[PDB]
Amino acid sequence: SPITGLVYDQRMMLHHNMWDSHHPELPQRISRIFSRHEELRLLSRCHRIPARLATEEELALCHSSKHISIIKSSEHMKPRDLNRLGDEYNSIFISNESYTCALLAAGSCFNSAQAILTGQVRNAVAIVRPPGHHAEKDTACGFCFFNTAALTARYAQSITRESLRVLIVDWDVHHGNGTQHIFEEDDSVLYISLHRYEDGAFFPNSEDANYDKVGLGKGRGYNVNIPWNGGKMGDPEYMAAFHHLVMPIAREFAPELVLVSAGFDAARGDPLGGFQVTPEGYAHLTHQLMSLAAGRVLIILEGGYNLTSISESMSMCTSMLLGDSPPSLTPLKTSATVSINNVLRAHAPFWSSL
Ligand SMILES: O=C(CCCCCONC(=O)c1nc(-c2ccc(N3CCCC3)cc2)cs1)NO
Ligand SMILES: [Zn+2]
Ligand SMILES: [Zn+2]
Ligand SMILES: [Zn+2]
Ligand SMILES: [Zn+2]
Ligand SMILES: [Zn+2]
Repeated sequence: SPITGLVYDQRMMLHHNMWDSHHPELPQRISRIFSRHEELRLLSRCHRIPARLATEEELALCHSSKHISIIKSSEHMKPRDLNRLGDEYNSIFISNESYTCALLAAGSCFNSAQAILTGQVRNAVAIVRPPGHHAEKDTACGFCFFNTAALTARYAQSITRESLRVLIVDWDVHHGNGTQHIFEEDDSVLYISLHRYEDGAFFPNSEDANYDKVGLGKGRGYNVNIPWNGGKMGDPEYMAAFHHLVMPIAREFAPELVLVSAGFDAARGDPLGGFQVTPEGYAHLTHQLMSLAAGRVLIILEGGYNLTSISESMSMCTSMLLGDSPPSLTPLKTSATVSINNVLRAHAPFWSSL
């Protein structure tokens, strides 16, 4: 009867860094977001979707059995061994609760996707950790263990039809390399990422994130990278990318389900991103995406490390999902226009609306 679903479970707080309790991927990222939804009176307006563990068979939709095996083995490791295993990846910490939390993150999003696709709710928001989009088929990376968003997209296909057109918009400030690679040869899933690039000087520090990686084989044109260079990007920049690139392509793709890899580390005040997108900015992005897929949008928390900025930003997205009017509203930075024009040029061969 509520149109918007919401999934949050404090067990996902159990994932922690044993050797640095102040690591930015904090447990209270999700609880602060949830707590803010309560303050802004959005929680009463949402249907509460239960969290569940993703099954191993569901993980296998995207991830190798080897990968699965290793992350599962972490459950019964001593601190010394957690430390060792952790340091085999780029930017990873592990606790005994990490695996459960990563399962909970994915399963929550599966339930949310199922609630949308069965008409229980129109749209949903997933306040989950740890994040997902850096997770490859074979490896963890960048605080991510499994690719929640990628898995949810496959889950959706498997409970509907395999050709179900799924759009993934990734506005985390980092490139979702794992998501890109998983669907790199897929024309049924459209990946669109905006991220700080700085010619590969920004994590995850690869040319994979550049505008010229457009997908492979059948997937040619179904991977859209929008890299930012030499600019403190904000609302004008993201609004322009949406108007010129994201929304035109998305409309032409005509998805049946929209998944947002919603990192809020492009927000003003975020220590890792150093960009200045506002909560109102994020609202207007959500609002625009809701014109797709009859409003069937699933917002999935990725990055974002300023507790105030992420709590405010994500609550605003939920407000849009609930059907509220956007809050109101600077000329575009040059380098942003350079970036946009490079992407227009690279994707003109695929999308006629460009
Ligand atoms: O978001 C993600 C995943 C993030 C993975 C990024 C790379 O791996 N790790 C990092 O960069 C880290 N950097 C910090 C850090 C940097 C700057 C500051 N500060 C600058 C000013 C003062 C405070 C504080 C903390 C902690 S770890 N995916 O979407
Ligand atoms: Zn309200
Ligand atoms: Zn991104
Ligand atoms: Zn693709
Ligand atoms: Zn591209
Ligand atoms: Zn990020």
